[PDB]
Amino acid sequence: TLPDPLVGADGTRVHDRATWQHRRRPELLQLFAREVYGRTPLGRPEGMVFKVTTMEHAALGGAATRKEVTVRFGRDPNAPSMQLLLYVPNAVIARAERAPVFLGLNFYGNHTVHTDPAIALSARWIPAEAPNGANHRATEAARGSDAQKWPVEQILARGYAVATVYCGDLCPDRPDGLNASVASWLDAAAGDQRAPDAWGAIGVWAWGLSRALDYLETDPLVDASRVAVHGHSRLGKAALWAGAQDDRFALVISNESGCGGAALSKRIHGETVARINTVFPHWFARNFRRYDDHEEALPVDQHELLALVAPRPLYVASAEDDDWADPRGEFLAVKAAEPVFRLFGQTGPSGEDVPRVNEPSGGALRYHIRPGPAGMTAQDWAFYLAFADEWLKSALP
Ligand SMILES: [Mg+2]
Ligand SMILES: [Mg+2]
Repeated sequence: TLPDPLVGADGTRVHDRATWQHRRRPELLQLFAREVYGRTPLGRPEGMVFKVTTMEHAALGGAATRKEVTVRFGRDPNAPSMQLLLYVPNAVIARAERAPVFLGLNFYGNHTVHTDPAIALSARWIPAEAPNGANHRATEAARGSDAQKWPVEQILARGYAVATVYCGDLCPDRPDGLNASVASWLDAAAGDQRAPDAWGAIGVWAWGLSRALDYLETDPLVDASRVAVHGHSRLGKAALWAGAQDDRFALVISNESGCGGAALSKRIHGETVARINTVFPHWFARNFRRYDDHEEALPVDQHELLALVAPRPLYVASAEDDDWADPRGEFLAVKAAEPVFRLFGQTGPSGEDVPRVNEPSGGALRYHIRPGPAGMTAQDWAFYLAFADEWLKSALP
């Protein structure tokens, strides 16, 4: 049984956009922070420094300008940093125009999103499952290893820049990774035990996405008011939490984000709260473990995280065979979030059951399910590019 997003914590009905934006949204953001992801301890830190390390105006055979940027989270050269890779379509900037952007984290390093041999190899810890890794270190053989999730050339040909950062720059995806992370520097309390409401990897990954947006605001080649933040699976959990917390993001795409992302936790289908916390104890707050095999006690569910994107366009998508993510749970979260989008005059999927494969449904709140297993395919990206065409042609007032 789901909590109503349009009934406030004190029982009062939310009938208007101002009550939603200025009372209900903060209420919900604090519940997710305390009980699920942990508290984001600060937004933009003082002293952000942006250093363009490489700049090639004829990348991808002339189709793109490629930028690599060190985004340091403080002015001292000893503060932590992340490495941002950016491809911008030369066709747009040759017209004296700023390109809209797709921004998303990657799983195995910037050098894996494209075979482009001029990308810096990540100098960070790489997980064991990464293709062609030599003892947790990037290798030349890993180049383009994950390019099937990154149709860079097609995205650029449709008029969008592509920005990415390796999630492991922010928090290595391993159970001890928070100790080697922004979190270890940022909320570096004198103590050692992680506090019960301290953020984990998803919170730290999300914060990195907002810091990448800070960089895009300074880059004259891109329009930072037209940024679609996207992610696949665990990095899609991060894209949703980033897009919910930071309403600068123009559009939000959740590709098969599953448990603790778009899927309802109270459905108890596929991956559950207990299973995700037991396998990935660093992803959520320790407080989220209160709900292991007790999802009935959750004071929110993930439809309210989706509602936190409203009125900005939100795309939630599933893969038919990806039962672990609970595709029907992701769809029903979209349906339970729709009344908030409707409050703002937007439309969600028509229907009470999962649509047929490869038949997207909904207006600014959109869903599709595609055939096959978990992944981020050319078919997913085709639907996202049409979505962005419709809801990200926003360079006019
Ligand atoms: Mg800009
Ligand atoms: Mg589930």
